[PDB]
Amino acid sequence: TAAIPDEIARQIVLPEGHKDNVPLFEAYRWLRENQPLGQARVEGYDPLWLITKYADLMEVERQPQIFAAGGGEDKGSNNPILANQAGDEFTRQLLGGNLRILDALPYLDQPEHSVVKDVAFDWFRPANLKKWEDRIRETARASIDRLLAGGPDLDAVQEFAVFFPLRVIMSLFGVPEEDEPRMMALTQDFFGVADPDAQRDDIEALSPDAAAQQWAATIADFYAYFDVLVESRRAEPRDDLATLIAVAKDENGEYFPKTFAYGWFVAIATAGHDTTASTLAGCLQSLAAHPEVLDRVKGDPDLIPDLVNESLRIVSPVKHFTRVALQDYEMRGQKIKAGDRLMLLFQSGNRDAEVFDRPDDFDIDRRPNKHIAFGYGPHMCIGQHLAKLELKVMLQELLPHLERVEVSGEPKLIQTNFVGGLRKLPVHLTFS
Ligand code: HEM
Ligand SMILES: Cc1ccccc1Cl
Repeated sequence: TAAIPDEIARQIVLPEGHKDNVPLFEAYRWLRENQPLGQARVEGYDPLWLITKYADLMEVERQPQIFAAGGGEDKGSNNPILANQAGDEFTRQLLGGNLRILDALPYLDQPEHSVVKDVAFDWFRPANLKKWEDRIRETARASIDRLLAGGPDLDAVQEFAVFFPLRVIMSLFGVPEEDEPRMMALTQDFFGVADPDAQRDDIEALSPDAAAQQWAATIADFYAYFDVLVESRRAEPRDDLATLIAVAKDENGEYFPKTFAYGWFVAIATAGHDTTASTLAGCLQSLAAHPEVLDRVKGDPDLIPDLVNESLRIVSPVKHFTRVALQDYEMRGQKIKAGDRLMLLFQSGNRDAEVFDRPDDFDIDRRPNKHIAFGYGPHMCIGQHLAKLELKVMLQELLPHLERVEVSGEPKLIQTNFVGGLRKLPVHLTFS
């Protein structure tokens, strides 16, 4: 019944707690082994049930009528992305009493979530993505040509891994190549709200609500950009994902409000590339630690999907979403009360020893690989099949050209409790 001990709680709740994976994952592990379902009571944050166990992540996510993302009928009464209390108070001042700062899927509950998700559900299905595979492969090959041309010493993140997923999504989305640097800069602002090296110049960086001010400022910039794109595609439809979303109409034949398109566009323009980049960079880091794995996958390219799945499990770049209990609920001998918030720790679920043998080992021979890196339930990642296709295609084209990866300098992670992973991975590559 006791609260989680303060230093374990802070390690997971505070963005600074995620600056180094070793103490973070040790805190995950301490909870899974000693307090698998406890409440973190960190100063400046609401109390949070920390959902650390794989089974409990599934139990919560499969019950959206009990555990809401946005607050149920009181729309925007829960922030699905953990802000501090001061930040949620900033947002309630900005919006007028609620936290629904985007109309994007994470903020929605059923049935609204189901209606909006159905706009793009079919586009994202694996069979409907096959038509993009050749364009993806041409983009991978061009990115690899530049890697070979630039020589063996580089930052595998900022000088390689970031560009391929961004070009893929912007090409499919319909954003011109000259706008990629702007989308990359706003993505860094968006996922860097609490990172000391990613602060915007137009917000008070040291204010208690700084991250929330940066989140809002970045969204306003994305809205200004996407307003032009929505109007453009409504006026002149094209065969791109921007058009599918911009022209979408509800069951009465009326356009969805423009903010619904902007929500899709923010998600596609940020998570649509950043997570794939993180997973690719994490894969390279693991191939440096496990050179026998690189040798094996060059020997059998049919192992590439297994390598992708184990990179997703280990990297798990999307760290959490929050839920709120709409009624009292008992789980794992604990009494969650109506109104209590939950933090879904996907990275911890992915290390649960009840599910994965030697969960901290990089083992591509987990078959099936039961990872929960894409979450679960009706909110399960819509982009999962595009991410797995892009990572497969890039590795099929890249690994033949790599004999060895060496990490030659200190890796750096984005300091976030939300969408993280590497921002820097200095390497020495040996080309074949
Ligand atoms: C390695 C790549 C990725 C990982 C690990 C990842 C992971 C996740 C996770 C854990 C969630 C939350 C699921 C939940 O609430 O249960 C999520 C949601 C989502 N992701 Fe992905 N993601 C990846 C790539 C992508 C891509 C490529 C796109 C789009 C092109 C995308 C779009 C979304 C959207 C729109 C949501 C919100 C879904 C909803 O709330 O219904 N993701 N992702
Ligand atoms: C903002 C965001 C982050 C991760 C996955 C999806 C979305 Cl929409």
